[PDB]
Amino acid sequence: SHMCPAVSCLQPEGDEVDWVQCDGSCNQWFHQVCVGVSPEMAEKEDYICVRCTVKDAPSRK
Ligand SMILES: [Zn+2]
Ligand SMILES: [Zn+2]
Repeated sequence: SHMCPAVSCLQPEGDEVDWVQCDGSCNQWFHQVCVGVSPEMAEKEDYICVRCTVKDAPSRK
C-alpha cells in the first residue's frame, strides 16, 4: 500500500478508477477519488499536493 503515499487513501477494486501523477516535487500517482481532484484540474493534469506546495520555496516566506 506504499505505491500511493496518501493518508486519505480511498481504495476501490484497485485498478478500477482513473489516476493522476502529481509531478510538483514528488511525482507520486494518486487516484482522483483518493485526493479529491476536481475534473477541471484533472483535465489540466495539474494537481500539486501539499508537500509540493509547502516545499516549493516561494519568493516571499
Ligand atoms: Zn490512494
Ligand atoms: Zn506532489
